[PDB]
Amino acid sequence: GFRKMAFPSGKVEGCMVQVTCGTTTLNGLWLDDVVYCPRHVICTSEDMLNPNYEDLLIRKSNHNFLVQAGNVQLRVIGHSMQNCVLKLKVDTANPKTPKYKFVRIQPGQTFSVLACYNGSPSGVYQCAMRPNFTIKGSFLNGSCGSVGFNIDYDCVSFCYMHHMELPTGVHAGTDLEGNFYGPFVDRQTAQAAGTDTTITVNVLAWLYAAVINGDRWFLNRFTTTLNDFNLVAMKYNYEPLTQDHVDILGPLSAQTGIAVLDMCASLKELLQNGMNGRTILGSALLEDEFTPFDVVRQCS
Amino acid sequence: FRKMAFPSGKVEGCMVQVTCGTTTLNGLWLDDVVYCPRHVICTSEDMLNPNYEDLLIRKSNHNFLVQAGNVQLRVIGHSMQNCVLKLKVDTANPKTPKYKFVRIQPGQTFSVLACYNGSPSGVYQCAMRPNFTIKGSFLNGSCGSVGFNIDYDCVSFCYMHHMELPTGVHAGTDLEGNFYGPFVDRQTAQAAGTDTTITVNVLAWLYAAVINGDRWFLNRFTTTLNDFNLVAMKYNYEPLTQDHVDILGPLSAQTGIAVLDMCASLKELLQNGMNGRTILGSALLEDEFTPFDVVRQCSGVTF
Ligand code: NA
Repeated sequence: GFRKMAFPSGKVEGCMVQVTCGTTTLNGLWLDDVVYCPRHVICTSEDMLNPNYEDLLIRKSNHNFLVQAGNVQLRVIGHSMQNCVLKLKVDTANPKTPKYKFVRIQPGQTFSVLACYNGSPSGVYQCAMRPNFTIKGSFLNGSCGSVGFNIDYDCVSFCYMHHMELPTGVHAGTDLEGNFYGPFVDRQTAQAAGTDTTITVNVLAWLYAAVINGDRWFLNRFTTTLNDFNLVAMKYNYEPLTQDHVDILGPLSAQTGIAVLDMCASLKELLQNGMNGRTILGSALLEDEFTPFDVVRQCS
Repeated sequence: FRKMAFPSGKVEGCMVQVTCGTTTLNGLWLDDVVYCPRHVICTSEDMLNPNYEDLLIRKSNHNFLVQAGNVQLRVIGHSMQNCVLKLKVDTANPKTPKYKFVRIQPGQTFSVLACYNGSPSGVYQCAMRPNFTIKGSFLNGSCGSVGFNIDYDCVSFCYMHHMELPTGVHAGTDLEGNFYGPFVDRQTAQAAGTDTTITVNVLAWLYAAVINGDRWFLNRFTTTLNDFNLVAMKYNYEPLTQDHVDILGPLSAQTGIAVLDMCASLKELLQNGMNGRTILGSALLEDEFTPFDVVRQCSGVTF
């Protein structure tokens, strides 16, 4: 079988806390003796329209920040800002701190989101960083400071902190150094993303998952050149496929015996003819939020 | 809308491995008991019609290797309850959450924590089908992985994984070892019976669409529950129970759309199709979101 699968969330749940400043409460990430959270926790409703964050932060002291782990208050003994993230030094180390790294992910890469409200984990689901640097998440009021991550052995790579919901209902946020993905800004203004494009390497990985799970109606005897495929892909607002991508699809190509450029010819026909009201792995649409690695991990 | 799993940490802290010989599968460690599939005691040559009572007689506490990672928990008692083995161990799990064992109905959803050799790999949501199978993602080594729901820090365990059917769907038991469906734990010929669409979940999804302003499918008509159920069965939809009508109450109150008026709306969609038009940007009616899942996702619920 083959489903969207998230990483087990326990190593991240043990790091979630609530951060309050005035009547603004959101989530923070507690690693060793530091709590990371969105810097807009320091804003009022009047502030959030056009915030001068360096000005707003200098008017704050440690005691303006209430950090709660379960129902235990941690004392803030220092604060700094790094881009759009606030770093609250607390007088207590988190013993549940996992091995971790901060990473900045690339468009097309996937991660798990632990959606949290008032410092309490609510749900876990798998996202991709879209080519326009938005994520198609599920986040409500209070979700800010929720994080996205990957787990490799025992090591959590944090790649996303949640900040914003655009008017189209997609989501924007930062890496854990506080830099936005995409052209977004942490002000209360309606922001549009760039045109979005489909993650071609991922669609191919999902078609290979489909073959592996016995869904083959879309295959054909034909091949294409990489350049000819890319011309059609670009026509349909799909990202270019690189030789690096062809290489990354190698294991799935080997497993199924279907050469990457033969699978490219199948996708070209799907784009040109459509699916004719047929489905692939239950989907009426071509799915582009599984990476090659996600398909191998799940299909071993 | 997304399939969202429950946070898995409270279950991660209960997963162990159970080995007989070179057969390793997952177990659930709650207080001083480990629960696992009873076929951990089988040999390959004897899985066509194993005599579990006579395979278990020949086993003693010292034939079971229970490990939390590489740490052995000594077995001090064993018993079989239906298709589950219960191994009493000499250590109470300090990570035991508040829990219950529940037997779910078809249509109910739950999170699966897929594990291999006691080590959690991934978490996903899924629905018990009306034919008592789940469309899981399970590889060899996943047996003993569990399914659960969380309500206010209480973990309700509802599924333990046992077997893959010929069509690639999965079957298992509750935590009392009773199979969902007509399945048996022997490597024999078993096929799941034809599946149907989970009507109560389609109606929850239509309510979700109305909550989000997508309401072109609402009509001037109503139906009786009996007339609806007879029509639904002609389209391979499950009939509604009184419990289904009751669990749609909150969404009916929120939208102001009576359950039997939504039924009359769905009946028109079944008779006429959607005609190009989508609902929540899907041409397909979704049947794996429960009324709870629609509320859970539209509201702030934490655990
Ligand atoms: Na229909």
